[PDB]
Amino acid sequence: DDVKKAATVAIAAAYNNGQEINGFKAGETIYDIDEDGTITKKDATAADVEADDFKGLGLKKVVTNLTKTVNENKQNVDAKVKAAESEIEKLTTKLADTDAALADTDAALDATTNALNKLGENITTFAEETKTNIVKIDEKLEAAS
Amino acid sequence: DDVKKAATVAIAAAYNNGQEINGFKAGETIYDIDEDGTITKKDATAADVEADDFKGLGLKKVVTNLTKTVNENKQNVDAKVKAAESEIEKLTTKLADTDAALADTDAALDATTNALNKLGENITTFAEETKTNIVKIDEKLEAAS
Amino acid sequence: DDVKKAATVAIAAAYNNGQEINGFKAGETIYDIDEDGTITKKDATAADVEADDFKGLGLKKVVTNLTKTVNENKQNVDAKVKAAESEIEKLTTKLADTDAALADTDAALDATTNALNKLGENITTFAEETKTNIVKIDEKLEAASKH
Ligand SMILES: [Cl-]
Repeated sequence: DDVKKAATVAIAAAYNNGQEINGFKAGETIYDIDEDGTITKKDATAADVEADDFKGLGLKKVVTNLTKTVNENKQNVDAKVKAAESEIEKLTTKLADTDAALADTDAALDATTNALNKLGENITTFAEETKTNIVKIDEKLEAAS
Repeated sequence: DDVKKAATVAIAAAYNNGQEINGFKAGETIYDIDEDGTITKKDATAADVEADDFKGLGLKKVVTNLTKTVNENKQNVDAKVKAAESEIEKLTTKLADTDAALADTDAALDATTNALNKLGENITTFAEETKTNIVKIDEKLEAAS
Repeated sequence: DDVKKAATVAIAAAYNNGQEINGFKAGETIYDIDEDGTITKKDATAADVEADDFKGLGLKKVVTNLTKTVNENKQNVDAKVKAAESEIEKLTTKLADTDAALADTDAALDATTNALNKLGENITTFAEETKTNIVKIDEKLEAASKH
């Protein structure tokens, strides 16, 4: 009967879909359904398993593992980014301390430059007044002879 | 008949696979198939739902949500990395401005050091010529008794 | 018979589940099962395909592609983070070189300030000893005048 065959194909088809969802291993019974509706009862070899889309894991196991990978990869990158941001924060505070110390260096350099200029002007005046006094003395001596 | 039984198992199995793909909720009819091929018509409890791999969501809904998570996690990290890189770009420009200001400080310090050395050489000569002149006058006075 | 119908529904249901796992395309036979258990043999249109959850790809193909996306996105971000960290490492070494050069500038500025102060102290003494000497000579001349 054609109803006997249809029930047989349906069992085999439901069985195979179940293995796609829940997986299979070497030795486990697998059914191959022909275009002619001919059902072949085989046993999954190491080849069938190794060269399967998910290597006999099944859709449920793969999706569960993928969910684990997605979350693990997010935790891992979130912590790498938090590390880099902390390094950036420490470089910012150090660069701010460097700029502050340079501003102090400039203020000290400017006070040193100004003191040098004042000393130079004070020496120039003193040298001019000394020259004038020595010249006056020489003239009093050059006259007294 | 064994064909009656086979059709019944096939319906129950196809129903069960459909729930794995499309999901189930508390109250919804669930079928438990025995190794003996005995089909039990139960009703999904809150336990069956809460302690299910995807909590009755089904493979389609989970994979759809996972695709949403993957893309959302990529947008989120891409923007955190773009933020960190902008902070790095601003630290680079500021450090380059700091090094430039320090190079100017060094040039100004070298000019101050050089002017200080020249001034020191200039007073040494003046001080030497003053000593010579005072000593000559002292001799002119010591002679004139 | 009710067993004839049950076998027919089961075939159609198993066929549909298979399409959800392995996918479909426009033209491919699709079965629509009624609540009444009435099976309708249709042909997937461009609408059925375009407005499907995974657009007829099937669960296997979507999960395989998603695995590719997850790994590609991890490789891509791992390299962007490795790039940023290398930039951070180079900024650290340059900032350390800047701080070292500033410490040298300060030491040189401190030596210049100290040499300026000593010079100012030496000129003051010389200037004081010169006034004393000119003043003594001026007195030796002023006395030698009052005769
Ligand atoms: Cl099925």
